[PDB]
This record gives sequence, structure tokens and C-alpha cells, in this order.
Amino acid sequence: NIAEAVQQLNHTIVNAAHELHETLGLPTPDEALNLLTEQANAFKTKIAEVTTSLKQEAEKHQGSVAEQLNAFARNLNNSIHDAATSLNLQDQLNSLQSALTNVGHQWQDIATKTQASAQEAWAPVQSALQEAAEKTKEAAANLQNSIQSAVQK
Repeated sequence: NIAEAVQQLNHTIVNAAHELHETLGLPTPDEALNLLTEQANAFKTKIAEVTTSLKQEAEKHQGSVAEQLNAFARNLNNSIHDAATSLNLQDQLNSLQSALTNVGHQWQDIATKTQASAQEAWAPVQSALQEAAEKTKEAAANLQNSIQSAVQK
């Protein structure tokens, strides 16, 4: 189930990243920079939301799942914090593209983990993980919609 969610996330992310490159076709090298920074911030905002809600969840469980859950969240947060920092279009673009890529990889990691647990250890936090995956997918679809609408007018 998570597997699915996570698979759908990936596709989303992959595409979104492709589009990032079309920000370069914008009128000014300034317009785009502002656009990007904005988008990056919107994303960052959302990913951090998830991180916080998953941290909360972890607080309710025992064992290594809770540990690992809290960890995942922390990590998601680390791959985004510094993504709208660069002072130029170039670095900005690189930064976002990476940030996006790292969020996807981290999602795959945790998905695989849950899958490899024969004792079904992750079952107890499945809903939370799923919702979070959805929220991440939306953030990335939203971003894409933006890079798209700003390149059609």
C-alpha cells in the first residue's frame, strides 16, 4: 500500500524535476529566480509539516519503529531546510532538483523497510506513513502545476 503511494510519489517527483529546467525559458533570469524560490519555499513548508506530524506519531509507539520513524522524519527535514538559499538561478535550480530527489529516495527507503518487516512491525503506523506520502505527492504536484502555469503565461 505504502509501496503504491511511494511509487506514485516518485513518478510525480520525477516529472516535477523535469519541468524545473523550463524555468530557464522565462522572460527574465530574475522572474524565474523569484518563482523558484517561492515554490521551493512552499514545498519546504509542506515537507516540514509531514515531518512534524510523523514525529508526533512516533511518540505513540514503542521500540525501534518509533526510533526509526522519528529518524525518517528528521532526515526528510534535513534534505529540504536549505533549498531556497542559493543567491542565483543556477544554484537555486540545482538545490531544488536535489532536494526533490532526496525526498523521493528517503520515501523509497522507508517503504522498503516496512515491506521487509515480516513481523509486520510497521503496521501500526501505516496510516500515518500513508497520509504523509500523500501530502508529499501533493506538494510536488502543486509545484509542478506552478512551473507549468508560469510557462504558459
